[PDB]
Amino acid sequence: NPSVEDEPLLRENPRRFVVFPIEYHDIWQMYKKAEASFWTAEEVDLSKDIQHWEALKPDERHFISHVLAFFAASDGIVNENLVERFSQEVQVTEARCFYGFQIAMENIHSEMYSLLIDTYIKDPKEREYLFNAIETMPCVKKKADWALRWIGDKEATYGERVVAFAAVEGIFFSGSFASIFWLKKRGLMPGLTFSNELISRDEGLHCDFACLMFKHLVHKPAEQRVREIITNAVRIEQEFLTEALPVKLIGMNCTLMKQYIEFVADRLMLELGFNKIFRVENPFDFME
Amino acid sequence: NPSVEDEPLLRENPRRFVVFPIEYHDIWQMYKKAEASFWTAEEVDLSKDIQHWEALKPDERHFISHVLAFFAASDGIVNENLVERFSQEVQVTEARCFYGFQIAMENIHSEMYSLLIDTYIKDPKEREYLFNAIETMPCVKKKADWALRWIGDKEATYGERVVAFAAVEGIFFSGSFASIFWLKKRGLMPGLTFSNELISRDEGLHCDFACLMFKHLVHKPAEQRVREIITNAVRIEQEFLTEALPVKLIGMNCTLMKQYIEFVADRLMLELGFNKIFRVENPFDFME
Ligand SMILES: [Fe+3]
Ligand SMILES: [Fe+3]
Repeated sequence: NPSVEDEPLLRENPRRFVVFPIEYHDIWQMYKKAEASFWTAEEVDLSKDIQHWEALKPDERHFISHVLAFFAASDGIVNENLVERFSQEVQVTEARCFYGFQIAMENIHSEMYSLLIDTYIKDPKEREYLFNAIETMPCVKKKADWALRWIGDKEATYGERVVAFAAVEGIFFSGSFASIFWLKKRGLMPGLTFSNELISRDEGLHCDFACLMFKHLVHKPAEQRVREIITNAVRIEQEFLTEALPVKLIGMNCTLMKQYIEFVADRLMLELGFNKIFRVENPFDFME
Repeated sequence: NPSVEDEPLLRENPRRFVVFPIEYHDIWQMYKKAEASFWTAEEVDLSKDIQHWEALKPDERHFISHVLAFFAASDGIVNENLVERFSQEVQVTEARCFYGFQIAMENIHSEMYSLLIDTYIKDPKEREYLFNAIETMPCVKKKADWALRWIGDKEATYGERVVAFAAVEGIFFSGSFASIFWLKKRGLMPGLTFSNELISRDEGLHCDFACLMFKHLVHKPAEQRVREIITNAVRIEQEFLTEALPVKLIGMNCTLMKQYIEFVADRLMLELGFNKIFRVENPFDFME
């Protein structure tokens, strides 16, 4: 261990776990905002959607199917990290609440996606292929592997891993969410899009929380280190969206995608308290 | 480590964390029942209650105040254990869902109680005394200490600790819940009782889940070991309810209390698959 004695969030010292003397109001209120957005997979009517899945072009189906599987697996990764690391490391109560609520929510997202997949792909053969994306889908490896390094990185700091998970939930998902909102614009798959609105909003909040934790950190990574972790993730997201699973497939412009990722990165950088990196405008009218 | 390779729930092997191929339907459905009972402290109108607190005899207030504080602290203990042990140890997904939902719920119970306390005890001086029951209230030490041993008991098995936590949530809370339902019968403190109905129902479910996990265990403690852990807890509960914080205080018969604890213990024993221990009838008409 380092200088954890110096970190308020980490100093192995609440000597607490009695919840009402509320010390951190900014953290609390985030939990409250979480708690208030609760929802269940059950609240999403997937009943029309099979028709739509039907009236879709193949390319549109390959795309979607792959994204669903990419999200299915990623949520899994997110949760594991929270479970075995974040929620263990952080000592401040308010933060424990938020992370415990986030885990419950990841599980619900995991279920929603599973349902989408099961509802669209009647062929259990496929089903499996997709459930096992980490071991099947190369298009999801890098990303999965990048994120997995951080869980196993036992030499690095919380400040570093917090930034990384914020890149995972906010950068690794950005393109995909955006692609889904694209479909909505085009009037397709209501169930897929309606859920997407819920999920994306949860993830946003999960990103804001991470930036807040970052703020409560004393010893954080140097601004160069942060740029590099962000940058690395941006690149990886761009590649997935234009090469591995090109947005062309649902009629999107790969170039504007690439630029939105960057816009997304710069917003995060600002939330973390740094200058922007790329200085690009948001290209999607609808993502505003 | 033992023979974890042999335990389905523990064998460090889901090689999973992809949630939809559902293996354990009994576990799943418990999670679903949990998920469906969600509620927030906010849903409880504590608005009339100050009057009641008023129209109460002192003895009734001492009692209640102490119980609230005892519950406030215990919930804290429950959660810590889940957080740092149960949810880490158990590998089966369905179980991870249930435990992650349980933690979110403990946190909400922790908040409800805090609120009760804050709503009844205007004197922040007191407030504190109660928030710090573990270090102040001797009437809550033994119990707290008994439960804490299990979190730190690093030589004992999951089978043993699961039984113990089931004794904590089901035995250590039984009397108290019962005392609160007694007040309801007598028409007093609606807010305290209404919440109590919610909480008690959650705890019940948390007990049933533990019995289910016990069932999925291969290598469990010998029936004598289980009797002894249960027995130990029964005794301790009886003592708290008749000596430390006597139910006389709210006009209850200490003798019938003692017998209900035992009735409560035997029900748990049966749920765990063993014979009853005490063979007493349930003495409370209203707890039926
Ligand atoms: Fe998430
Ligand atoms: Fe509980």
